[PDB]
Amino acid sequence: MSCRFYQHKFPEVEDVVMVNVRSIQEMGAYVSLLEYNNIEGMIHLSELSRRRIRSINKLIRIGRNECVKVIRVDKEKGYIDLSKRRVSPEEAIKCEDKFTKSKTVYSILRHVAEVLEYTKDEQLESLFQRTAWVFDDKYKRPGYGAYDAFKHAVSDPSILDSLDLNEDEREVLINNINRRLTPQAVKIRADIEVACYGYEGIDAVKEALRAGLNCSTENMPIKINLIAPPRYVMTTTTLERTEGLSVLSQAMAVIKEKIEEKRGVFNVQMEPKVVTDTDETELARQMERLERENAEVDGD
Repeated sequence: MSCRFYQHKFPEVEDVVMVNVRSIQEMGAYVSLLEYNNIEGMIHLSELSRRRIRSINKLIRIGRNECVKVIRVDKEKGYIDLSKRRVSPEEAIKCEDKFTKSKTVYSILRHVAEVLEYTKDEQLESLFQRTAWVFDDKYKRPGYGAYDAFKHAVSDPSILDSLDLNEDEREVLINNINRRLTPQAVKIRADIEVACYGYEGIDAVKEALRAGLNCSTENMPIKINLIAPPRYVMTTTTLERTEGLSVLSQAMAVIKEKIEEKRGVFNVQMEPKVVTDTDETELARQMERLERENAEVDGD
């Protein structure tokens, strides 16, 4: 169970990526070409440090990863030669991103298997080569392809038509891609205080709330309820952390206009507060929403 970022499948004499040292030798320095997207590797000290040479201890030494390029592999078993010849930052950067996207998608599937009970090593590595790396090879991309496709597969499932998966791994995996790439509107909530001192101001009070709920946008439903007299609650479901509250405030100013224009007043109580994806965990220890009532005078 070593390969993982591509079930083992690299070209010949053209692999530029970042590896981690493994065994250092005086006549060569063995390294680890990622125990997932490739395998181990052997570098040539006679072609790694020109001029004098001691032990390339300033390059790779048990705990020092670096970016090198393969020079020749062996088909008699599967070996890989390594040399740096002074690589450029453009290459070390192309690899840093290749694993950045290949690692996010790699972990994204690791969690999908973690919930569907896929900790049999070969299993997660099987899904890896049966989905993320299948698309990467679909457009001939070293991880970069599967990632972009994993981000567009949320609205363009026309490419996931050849994905013969189970209804549990197809819906859970897709649910994970969106939960990690395209979310579904954010939960926002701000507090406001509308008041129209006057028996004829009640028309601005009701027209005001409707104005705040009407300033919203398509696919962004807003809910404003009253929990007390000088206080209200305005929530909704609008993507974007700032734009969402941007509509909440736009409503707080609109009502401020639909209430002050008729001799009224407006007062925020907790400003616009957006909800994140991790807040869903602390929302279970809070609870108690309507039980916060304090008026206990039923009778005289």
